[PDB]
Amino acid sequence: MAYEKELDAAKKAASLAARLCQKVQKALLQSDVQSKSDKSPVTVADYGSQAVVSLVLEKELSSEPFSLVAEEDSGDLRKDGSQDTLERITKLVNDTLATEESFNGSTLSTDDLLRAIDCGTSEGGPNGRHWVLDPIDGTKGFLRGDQYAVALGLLEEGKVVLGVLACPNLPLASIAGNNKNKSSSDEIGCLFFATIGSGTYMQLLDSKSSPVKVQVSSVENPEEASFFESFEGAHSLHDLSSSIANKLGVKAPPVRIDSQAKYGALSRGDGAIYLRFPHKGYREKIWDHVAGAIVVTEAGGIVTDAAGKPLDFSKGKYLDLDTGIIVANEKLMPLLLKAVRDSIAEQEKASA
Ligand SMILES: [Mg+2]
Repeated sequence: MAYEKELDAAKKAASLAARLCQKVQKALLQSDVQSKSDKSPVTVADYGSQAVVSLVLEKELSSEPFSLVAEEDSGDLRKDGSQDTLERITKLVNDTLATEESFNGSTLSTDDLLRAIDCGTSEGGPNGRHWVLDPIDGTKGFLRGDQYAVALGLLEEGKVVLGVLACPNLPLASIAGNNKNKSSSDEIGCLFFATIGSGTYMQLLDSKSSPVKVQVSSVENPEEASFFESFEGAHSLHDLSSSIANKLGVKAPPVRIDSQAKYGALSRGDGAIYLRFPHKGYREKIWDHVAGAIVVTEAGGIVTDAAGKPLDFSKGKYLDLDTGIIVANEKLMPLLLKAVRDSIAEQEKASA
């Protein structure tokens, strides 16, 4: 694979972040109440995921200065007697970063933990090499035990060259194909990774099982195409997705995932089409799409905006794009593009 050394570091880092997150989610009292605590689990998982990712990549890739594009800093872990959360993350990170055989006698302190979060303060851009991390995508899914993911990408001169997706709750089999109705399968927890010109692979998380190459759906007719939707999201400019699907005449049931693991499922061929249209004023962040984009691309998928333009990750943290994001295979994308821009020119522009 291209960027083989970076790919190994990123798969190790993302997998360890998934262990830290699973250790929190399984510790959610195992009851629906969760001790009635605050967003403490979500915050310690986010800060903890970002911490272990930063600490692994920095140790594994000692050949280059570390540059990470992340949403959060350490400003919250300093005001108030927040050591209740600061020290619980430090104990949480050290415990997870104990099966490493590289840190060993290290046991990072509370000050070392917040330095790991503040050392990842990059702004992307068209120059240099930057890691792009979402420590937990699908915060609501993480709480309800649903689908969440750790997204880790790499930019090289403003272009995405590597994506890694860790989906601890995603099963290995097709979630869209509920027709299986099999047993518990017990094979749950996927790892998607791809680098430029090298293909997309799927592996069992924390398992020495061989990775398998994955491809997108070979669906030819829009009627049997399947759409990805949100587990809770109702509106979100559905009127576009509806009229687009109406002109396409889609009759297959939708697939409902509530995290960035939507990309991993589409790249293995569970669904055929994904359409995201952000609300007015909301600017899409690069850590929400960079890792999933190349995972889909390197599996044969087409990831463009509304105008058919490729997504450009060189402009910083935000992604200026036409309307939303359009994902499909080579055969469905041309018709899908016409269905979108018509629905954009129709019901949308018909307001005037
Ligand atoms: Mg996010």
